[PDB]
Amino acid sequence: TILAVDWSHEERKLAIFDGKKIRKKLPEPSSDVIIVAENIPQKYAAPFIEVGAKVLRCSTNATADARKNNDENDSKVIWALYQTHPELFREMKLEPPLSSYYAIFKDYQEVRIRTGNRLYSDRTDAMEEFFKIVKKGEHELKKAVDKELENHPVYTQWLQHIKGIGPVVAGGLISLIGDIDRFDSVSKLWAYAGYSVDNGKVQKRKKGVASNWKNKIRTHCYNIVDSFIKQRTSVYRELYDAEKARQRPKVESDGHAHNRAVRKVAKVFLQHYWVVSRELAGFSVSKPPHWN
Amino acid sequence: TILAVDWSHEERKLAIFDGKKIRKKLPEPSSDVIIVAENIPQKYAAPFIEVGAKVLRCSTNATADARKNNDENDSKVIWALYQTHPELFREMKLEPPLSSYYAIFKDYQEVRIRTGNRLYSDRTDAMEEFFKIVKKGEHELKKAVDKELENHPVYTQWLQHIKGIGPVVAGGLISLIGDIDRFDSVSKLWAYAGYSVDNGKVQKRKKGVASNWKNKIRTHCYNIVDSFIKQRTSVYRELYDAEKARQRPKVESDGHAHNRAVRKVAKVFLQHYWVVSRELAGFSVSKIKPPHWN
RNA sequence: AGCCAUGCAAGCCCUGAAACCCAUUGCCUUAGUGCG
DNA sequence: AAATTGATGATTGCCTTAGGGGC
DNA sequence: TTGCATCGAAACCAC
DNA sequence: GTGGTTTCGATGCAAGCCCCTAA
DNA sequence: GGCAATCATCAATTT
Ligand SMILES: [Mg+2]
Ligand SMILES: [Mg+2]
Ligand SMILES: [Mg+2]
Ligand SMILES: [Mg+2]
Repeated sequence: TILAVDWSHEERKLAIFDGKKIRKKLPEPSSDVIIVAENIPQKYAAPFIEVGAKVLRCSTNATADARKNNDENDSKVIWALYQTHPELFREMKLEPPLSSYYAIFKDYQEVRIRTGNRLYSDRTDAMEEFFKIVKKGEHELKKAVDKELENHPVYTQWLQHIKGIGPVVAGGLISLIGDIDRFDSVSKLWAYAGYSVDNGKVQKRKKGVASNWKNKIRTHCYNIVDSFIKQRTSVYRELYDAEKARQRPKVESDGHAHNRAVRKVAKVFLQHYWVVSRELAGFSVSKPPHWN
Repeated sequence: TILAVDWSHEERKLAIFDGKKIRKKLPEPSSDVIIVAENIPQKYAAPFIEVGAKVLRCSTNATADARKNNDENDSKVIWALYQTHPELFREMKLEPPLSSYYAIFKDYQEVRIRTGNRLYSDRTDAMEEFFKIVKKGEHELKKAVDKELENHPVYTQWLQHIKGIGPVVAGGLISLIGDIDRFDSVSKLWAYAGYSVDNGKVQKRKKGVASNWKNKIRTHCYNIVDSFIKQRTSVYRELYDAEKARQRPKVESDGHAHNRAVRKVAKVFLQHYWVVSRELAGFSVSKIKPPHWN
């Protein structure tokens, strides 16, 4: 039994299509059902995953990009795209609780940075006590991430031992990438992260064009590489020096060779994160420093 | 003694042109010195304001738009702009403490909205405890704004009596506009606020074109009129209904007539705010009479 | 008096061969001046 | 006299793109 | 796909 | 038995652009 | 016109 859902929070908007008729509300969960949606939240879908009722999702751009060629008709388009382009739809899986702690950590940190910048701009005690409370929340949730990482083998067995990696690098890298059966090649992970290349051209933001990578992992990798640089970490600092020397003959100012070296190291680190996680979880393979 | 300063926070970047040579640092404050700058912070200008040293500032776009016709040379360009078009330069004045409380209030409110929206998207004990702390801060600063408004004649003598006006509406309107002596006509305030009309076209944001109005006062005015609409406030609700009815024959949907009526009411309210603030401060009058003002 | 269409923010999503090809962001403050 | 919290040294440059659309 | 922008009045609460 | 704090009702609509640049 | 992105090391502080 396939059902296509045009999701919403407001029950007036919701619609479901069985391929023949339209329904206004969802059933009780059962593993006879496969659900397909254009990005339904885990808030609504977790009851189904919790009983083995599969949920498949596709990008919020998939229908808009089919339309280059009422709302309730869009449930029919979602159903039609599941029939015509079943390669797009990917299985939603229930998250680990680390991803929640890391989310709340970054939700506190942006409030902390936001508050620090105002303390730079002019000084008042109200924001200084707030800054202290927000710093405590950020600290306690870093300690929560630190605690939860004990349940994450790729940290305790590997990322813990790399000099210049600690709880926040690993908390972000884990939760932003997630289950490593989602990426059947290293290049799928680079493409998802924003490190792929077409004809020698990088992925850049461009107004009026939807992006197709999770840019937060490329922003995160920037800080992982920044740490490798400042700590002079093992294999990875050597690779930075080697590339930064190799590339400066080819580019017009030092900062371009720097950005190219950073990109090179971030890509090779993601290759190693892939390799180690695939070997840990028992997925197919196709050097990291500490891993043997 | 005129000095043109290309201001900065880091003293390595600071540059001043005295009309003959480039200097790296400012002199001791004296009313003999007139400073001209492109948006210098109050942090750096306040020592001069307290000693009567006039500080004149111009829009950060004035030089960029003049160039349409070393890096330290910009200190000279400011000097050149002050010499050729001194009308672009306006006297900076030390802000009232109300503006600080309102700024901190809006900083807390935006953190509250941000946190409540996260609570809507996901529920966690961490953010609920935080949401309660942030709400407390917003509440205490609302009381701080409310308390500071006692020192503002335009509040206690006029805006306080209008149904639908309280401490946040009035605090925002006062601090966003600042001194009303900056606008010699109601049309100047409409232009600065974003309500002016050119050959029948309104001011709209536009990629690649620097705006020339303080859009935050137009966003605030939207809430002032929204308050009048929900409360059915006297003169202003009548004006809203009358204009929305007069305009609906000329537009294709109810929402467009609504936006035109809202704009009309906002402009009339700003005209009354201008008039009352001018009379309270003792400035010249010009030109519906305000409701509670006599 | 006519002419006349305020924004801010949150959540989530994204899928090039392991050479070579190869330029991450998120914020903060402040400014802005129609006609008779 | 150990666990927790604080401080601050580690390096690295200085374009444009201002910047994703969508649910 | 969402929630927010404010005040005025009725009710609840503590001391 | 008052001063202060909480909850909630009022009213209006479903474009169009997301759409400021500068110090 | 500004800041932040985090980890490692040495030390100070409370308990
Ligand atoms: Mg939909
Ligand atoms: Mg978040
Ligand atoms: Mg400058
Ligand atoms: Mg602010």
